[PDB]
Amino acid sequence: QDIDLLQKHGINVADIKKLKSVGICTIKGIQMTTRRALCNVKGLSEAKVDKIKEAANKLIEPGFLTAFEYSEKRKMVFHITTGSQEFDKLLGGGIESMAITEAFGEFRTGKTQLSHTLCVTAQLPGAGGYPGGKIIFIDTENTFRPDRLRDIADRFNVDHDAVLDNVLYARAYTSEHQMELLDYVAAKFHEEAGIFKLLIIDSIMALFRVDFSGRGELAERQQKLAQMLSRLQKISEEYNVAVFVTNQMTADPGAPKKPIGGHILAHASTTRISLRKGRGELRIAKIYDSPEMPENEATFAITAGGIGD
Amino acid sequence: QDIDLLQKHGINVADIKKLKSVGICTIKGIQMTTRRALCNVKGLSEAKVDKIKEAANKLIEPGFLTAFEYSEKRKMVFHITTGSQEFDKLLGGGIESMAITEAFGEFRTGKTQLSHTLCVTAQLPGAGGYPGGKIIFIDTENTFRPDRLRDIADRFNVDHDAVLDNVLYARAYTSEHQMELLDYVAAKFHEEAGIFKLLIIDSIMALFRVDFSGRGELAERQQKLAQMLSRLQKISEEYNVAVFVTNQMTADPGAPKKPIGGHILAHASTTRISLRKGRGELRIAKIYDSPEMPENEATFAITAGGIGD
Amino acid sequence: QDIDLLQKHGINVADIKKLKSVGICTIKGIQMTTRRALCNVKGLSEAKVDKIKEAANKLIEPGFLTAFEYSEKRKMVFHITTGSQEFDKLLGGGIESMAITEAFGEFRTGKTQLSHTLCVTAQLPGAGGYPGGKIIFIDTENTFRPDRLRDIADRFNVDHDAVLDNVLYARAYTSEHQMELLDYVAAKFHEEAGIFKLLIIDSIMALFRVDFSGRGELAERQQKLAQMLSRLQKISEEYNVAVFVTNQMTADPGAPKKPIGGHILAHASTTRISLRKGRGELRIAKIYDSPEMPENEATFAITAGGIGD
DNA sequence: TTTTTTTTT
DNA sequence: AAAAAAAAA
Ligand SMILES: Nc1ncnc2c1ncn2[C@@H]1O[C@H](COP(=O)(O)OP(=O)(O)NP(=O)(O)O)[C@@H](O)[C@H]1O
Ligand SMILES: Nc1ncnc2c1ncn2[C@@H]1O[C@H](COP(=O)(O)OP(=O)(O)NP(=O)(O)O)[C@@H](O)[C@H]1O
Ligand SMILES: Nc1ncnc2c1ncn2[C@@H]1O[C@H](COP(=O)(O)OP(=O)(O)NP(=O)(O)O)[C@@H](O)[C@H]1O
Ligand SMILES: [Ca+2]
Ligand SMILES: [Ca+2]
Ligand SMILES: [Ca+2]
Repeated sequence: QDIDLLQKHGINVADIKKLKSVGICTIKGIQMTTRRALCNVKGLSEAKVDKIKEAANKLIEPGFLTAFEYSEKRKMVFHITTGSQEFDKLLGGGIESMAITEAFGEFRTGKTQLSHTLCVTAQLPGAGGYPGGKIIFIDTENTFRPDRLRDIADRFNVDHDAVLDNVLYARAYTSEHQMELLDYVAAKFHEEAGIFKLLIIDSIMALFRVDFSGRGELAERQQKLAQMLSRLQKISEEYNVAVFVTNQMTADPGAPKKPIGGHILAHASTTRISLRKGRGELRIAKIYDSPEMPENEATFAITAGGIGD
Repeated sequence: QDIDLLQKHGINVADIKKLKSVGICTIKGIQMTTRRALCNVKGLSEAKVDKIKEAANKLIEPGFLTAFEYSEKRKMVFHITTGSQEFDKLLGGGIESMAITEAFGEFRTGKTQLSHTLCVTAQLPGAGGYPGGKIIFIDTENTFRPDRLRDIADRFNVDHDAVLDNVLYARAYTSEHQMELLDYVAAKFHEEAGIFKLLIIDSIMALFRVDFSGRGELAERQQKLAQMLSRLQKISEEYNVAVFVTNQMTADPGAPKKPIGGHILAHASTTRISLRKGRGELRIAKIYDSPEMPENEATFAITAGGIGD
Repeated sequence: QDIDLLQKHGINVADIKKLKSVGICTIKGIQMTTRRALCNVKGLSEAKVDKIKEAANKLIEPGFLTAFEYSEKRKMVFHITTGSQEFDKLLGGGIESMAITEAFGEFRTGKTQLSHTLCVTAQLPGAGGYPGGKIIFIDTENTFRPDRLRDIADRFNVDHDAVLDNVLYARAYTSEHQMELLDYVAAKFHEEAGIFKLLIIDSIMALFRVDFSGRGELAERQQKLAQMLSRLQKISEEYNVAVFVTNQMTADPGAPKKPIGGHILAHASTTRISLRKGRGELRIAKIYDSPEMPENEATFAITAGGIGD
């Protein structure tokens, strides 16, 4: 899986450790970089980069899979449950495995309570043979109270010390620190192959809407957000992990609410779960922009223990 | 149809297998390449390429067809239906057969639901004697859930295993991998003559808007998109297949929405179908830039089963 | 903690006093500024700012803390009590230490009486080993009667002259004077390290709702309020101090009351305490938007001596 | 050719 | 039941 199949196929050793300096560590990682962004890396020409692409092209089929073959090749995908069976039948078993899942709400709709539940119920063996693994959590506002994890872990009856161990944690401080933090994500997914299951970014747009002005720096903002969302799509298919992201809302005095991000974020997201408030601690959850499931509604219970019924 | 009529017309055998190395496999394929791009191929001079163009020019008429002759010669064209009779009377029978058809929407307007329907209703014998054939699908975002094909195939009452067999599938990963994937398309159209009917690119501009910067690399981007769209126009007339492409949108703070691509994509496209959202699961479809049909509107129903009424 | 670790790591002396001119005085302060807002400062290029970010990156771990490590690293946080044990069991021990706490009421609900109590009960050694320290108070309406502090200090039996000494005071006059007053806050937190515990802004939105018009200058107002609230989040984690803010209310003729600020203020606030009036001098306090504590209610007594039972 | 922001009473 | 303004690559 890692880059040593090219040594027996016409590539010497003096560039394998030079390609590993930028972040490329997988054979499919060479399939995902352009030939123009392999020259501006630190010390390679145009004459010797052509013989790397023909070296990698013999290892994977450059052909056309039949749709019957892709049906079995779409059995890598797991479905990570939420904590309530009314929210998983809505989503269709849980969260997808090679995709980006969005969720947005007003202000008290339970976004990080949905995030804090997933830090517990992804370490548990669910349906379909999903084994469970460790969890990357990139917090961005402040909200990673870890004693709330010890409050949800008791209703699933798991040990306290062995549920606070599989959650790796790192806080971003600005918009570019959120982008340079994805390099250590791709390394930790790669050096320990097969024991990571999801990646949670607590809010993508909580730092872009503050580090940029209004109409002046709008075009640089969406051209920097698109470079980040495409990198997350490649990470979620390199190592087959789920991605769950949340974002906030804004008003509309031109005509009520709508999520921020624009058309860049709405297109690059696979599923979007709207969230609003009901009576007491019930919450209503709709479905926006799903490839498979239709638009229905469900109900929550944000109790001590995350999401319930 | 293939290149062996030149052997009896002054061309030896030592270049026929040398022209087949680049991709030229048809007599009309020599009519579509320049005399300047036949020298930079791998091993031919200027003195021996002149005697190939005079060898091919005696086989097809270098004259002027009367418009009465071209009327019968425009009876190769079929029309592939959508799934609703309100959307085919708008388009004028369905999708054109020697052309490029575009469709763009906001984010939930049902673009890949329109694409997933065409993977089923092109294997069915429709009106005008259209027999039905296999389907090339080039996905670019992630969205080729094949179990949705088993959900539309039941409302047309066809067998499940014989509808998952005629869909060949390949995913592009970068912008140049999307261009080098068209070589295997032209070979698979050629080696099995007459059993392919359409080609679907899921999004052209979902990879160009991310692999290029703003005003810096704008001119290289549109000069690489124009090389791809012209290649698709030649493929759609070599083997007489339909081309259906989709693309996304952007805002306009200078003055609402407009499709990306610029003037290169709007000129090289034959028909453009705008798509917006109505109440519930109704959608409204307009017509932009059609050579034949006027500007009208229709209505959809994106149910389990693709497009309905 | 201050910026002298870079002198032994490839940074000369000619920019350390030039970075101190804008406000950057801590090693983590370089972790919180962008690379784009380090060029427009007064005299630095793009070629010499790259070697500052690599100089600071070796000092702190650019890695991933385990959640067991972050549990001990969340023991910096203290909890500043209010004055009644019914309001601290509701909040969960008191006010948070790395967060922004909001409180809103109708007009007589006791917002500045809640603020005037905190100027006294933060100089007292409470539970959990909280030592007590000095207090920054940014008043914005007019309401900092200091003889009310001598009325609450007697029920805690502390000396009068040594409770009027630890309260530094400054009044803002317009919206931008409220923003330029935070520069002297960050300097006074830095030059006397470890003897400041909270920062009180008396009202954020008492000056934004008057210096701006209706729908005309709405977008500039929320784009200037978001620049201020993010700066307060960084201050509250640079030096580990609490932030307590209050704001007012408005009606709703479209359909009763709701707090001003919009979705910018509701998202950037960590905890919100609603306040209403009961019979006599009892007041009722609810909880809006808390990461840890559920929605319950309590009771007050605004007597001579601040908040009681 | 590119790119959406923001509730008041 | 009514009210709009914002630009740089
Ligand atoms: N232990 C708990 N038991 C019950 N409800 C709780 C508990 N902790 C928090 N809540 C509720 O959960 C809600 C807060 O959810 P939260 O995860 O903060 O959503 P949020 O949208 O991220 N808030 P914000 O990030 O500011 O927009 C509030 O209604 C709290 O009252
Ligand atoms: N089985 C189904 N029944 C009914 N509606 C469905 C079904 N599956 C998906 N939908 C709806 O179809 C819409 C999604 O259409 P889609 O094909 O994703 O358009 P799209 O523009 O390609 N989305 P995107 O590519 O991100 O822009 C959503 O409104 C879904 O709720
Ligand atoms: N010495 C005192 N003893 C008891 N109650 C007092 C005393 N001084 C003031 N109050 C009460 O405190 C209340 C005013 O508290 P205050 O914190 O000023 O509310 P407020 O919300 O700030 N008013 P405003 O700023 O205009 O919204 C009134 O009900 C007064 O009667
Ligand atoms: Ca939150
Ligand atoms: Ca799609
Ligand atoms: Ca007051």
